[PDB]
Amino acid sequence: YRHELGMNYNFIRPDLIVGSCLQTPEDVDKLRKIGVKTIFCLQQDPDLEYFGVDISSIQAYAKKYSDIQHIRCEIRDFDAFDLRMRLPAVVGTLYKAVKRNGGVTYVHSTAGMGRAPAVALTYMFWVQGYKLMEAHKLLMSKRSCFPKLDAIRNATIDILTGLKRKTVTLTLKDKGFSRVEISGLDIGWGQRIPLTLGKGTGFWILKRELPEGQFEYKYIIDGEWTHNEAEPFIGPNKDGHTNNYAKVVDDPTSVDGTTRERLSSEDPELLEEERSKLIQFLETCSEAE
Amino acid sequence: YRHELGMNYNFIRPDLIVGSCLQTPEDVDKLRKIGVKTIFCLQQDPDLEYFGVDISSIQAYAKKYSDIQHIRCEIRDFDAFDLRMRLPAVVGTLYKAVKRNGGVTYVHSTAGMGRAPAVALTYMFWVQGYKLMEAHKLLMSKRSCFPKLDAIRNATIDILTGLKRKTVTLTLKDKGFSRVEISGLDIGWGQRIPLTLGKGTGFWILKRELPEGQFEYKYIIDGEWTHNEAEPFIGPNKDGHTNNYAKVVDDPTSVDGTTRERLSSEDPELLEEERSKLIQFLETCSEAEV
Repeated sequence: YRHELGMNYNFIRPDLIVGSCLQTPEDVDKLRKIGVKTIFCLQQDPDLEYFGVDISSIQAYAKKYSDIQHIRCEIRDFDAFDLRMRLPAVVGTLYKAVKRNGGVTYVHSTAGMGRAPAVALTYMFWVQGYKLMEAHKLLMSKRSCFPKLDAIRNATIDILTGLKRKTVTLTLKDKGFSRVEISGLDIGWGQRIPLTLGKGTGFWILKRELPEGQFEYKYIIDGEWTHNEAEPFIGPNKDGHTNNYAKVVDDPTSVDGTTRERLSSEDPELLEEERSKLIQFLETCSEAE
Repeated sequence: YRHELGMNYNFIRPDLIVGSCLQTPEDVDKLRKIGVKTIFCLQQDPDLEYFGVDISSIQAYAKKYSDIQHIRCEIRDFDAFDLRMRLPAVVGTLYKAVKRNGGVTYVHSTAGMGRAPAVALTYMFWVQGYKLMEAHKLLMSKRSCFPKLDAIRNATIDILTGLKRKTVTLTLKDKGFSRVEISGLDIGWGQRIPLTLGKGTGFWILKRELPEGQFEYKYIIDGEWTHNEAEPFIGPNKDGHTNNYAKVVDDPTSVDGTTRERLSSEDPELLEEERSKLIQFLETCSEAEV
C-alpha cells in the first residue's frame, strides 16, 4: 500500500466506490466533487495513527456540509474473524446510509484491499441482489484486492442460521519453554493471547469458545513464530504461510447444518426466503450518527 | 506485506518457489530442509536496510554450506520499467544457476508479490516452455500477488525484435504554475523529472526517449498530484489511480514477418525457433554470480 501516492479508489458501479483512506480534510472536497454523499470509514484508531491521519479534522470538515455524511464502522485490520463477526452490523449501517443519502457511496479502509472490498462485496451480494461470485468477478476486474470470500459466506450463514459456539482446546507439549502464546484464531494476526502451563500434563493449554467454521492460528514460542506438528495444519496458503487450524462442526444432518453446506459452496445459491430474511435483519440494524 | 510473520513462500512447481525475503541466517536452514539449492535474491540494499535485514550474515551462512548457493541479482522495487529492462539478464542469470545446481530454486524479493512472481513467471515462460497465461494461471492459484504481465510481454518483444526508443513530447498548459514535474513513465512512481516552461508557447514541456509500450504518467504541479485533461488519460486503474498515458509503437519494418500480431497479443505465440534462440541469448545476458 503506497500511502504517499495519495488516496486511491475505484468505481465498481456509478453509485459505489471502493478505496483507500482519506488522508486530509482536502480529500473530502475531492469526493464531494465526484458526487460522493457517504464516506463509510472502516478504520480503527491505531490504523490512523500509523500513517498520521487526523480523523477528527476530517470528520469536523465533513460535518460542515450536509451534502456528505461521514460514518465510522470499525473493523479490525488483518483479522478474518472480526470481519465475519462485524459484517452483519456493518452492512446494516451501510444499507441505512445509502437509503438515506443516495448519490455515490465511498467505502474505505486503510489500503482498500481487505476490509473495504469485502464490505462492498457483501453489500452487493445481500442488498444489490448480485450473485457472490459474479460481484466478485466485477470487483476484481476493477481493483487489485484480496477480499475474504470465506468471511462473507460465513456471515451470511450466521444471519440465517444463528451462531452456535463450542469449546475448543488447543495444546502444545512443553519442551522447556518460558512463554507460549497464539496469534490469529478469533483475535487476529496483530494480536496475541497467552496459554497456561498445565501442572499435571506439562502441556501448554488454551480454551476458546468458537462458532462453526475453520480458524487458522500459529504459535509464538519464546518470541518465535511456529506451527505445532502434533496439531492439524494447512498450507502454505495464498499468503505463503503454514498455519495450524481448528475446525468446528455442529451437525450437518440438521436443517441449519444443511443450509450451511448449501451456502458454503463457492457461489452460494440463496433462496428467495433467505434473501428476504437478510433484508429483514438489515432493517433491524441501527442507523449511524 | 507483513514482515513480523517471518519468511513466507509458495511452491509453484515442485522445483520452483516464489517467496518473501530471508530475515535471519536461520531461514537458510528452513530452505535447506525442503531441498533448496539456489537462493535467488532480487532485493536492493535499501529494501534490506528498511526492514533491518543483515544480508551479509545471510550470505556468509549460506557460503558455509556447499549444497545451497545464494545469488544476488537486483531489480528496483516498485519500478515496472526497471523490471522490464532487467528480465533478460536476471532470467539468464537464474537459468545458468538452476541448470548447474538443480534441486529446488527459491526466487524471492522483499514481499514476493511483485518482482519475485514476475521473474518466476518469466522463467517459466521463456525457459520451461510454458505459455505465458497458462503459467500465470498456475501462479495465481498458488499465491496472491501482482505480477506485471505488461512488463513481461514487453521484455519478450524487446529481446525478440529489439529495444528501439522514440522521442515522446509531453505538454502542459501553464496557468500561473511555478513547479511542474512528471512521475511514472520510465522512472517509476517514486521518482520525478522536472519540465521546462517554453517562453514562446506558455507550455511546460518534457522530451523523453521511450521504447515500444504504454506508459502511465502523472503531473505534479506545485506539489499536487494531477492528470492533464488536455492529454489522453485512463483509470482509475487496478491500483486506484487515474493517469495520463503515452503510447509508443515501433516503425513498421520489411523483416517484421508475422512477429507483430503474434507477440502483441495477451498470450504471446512464440515460434519454436524463437524459443530456442531466446534461451540461447539469455545465457549471453547473464551476470556474474558474485
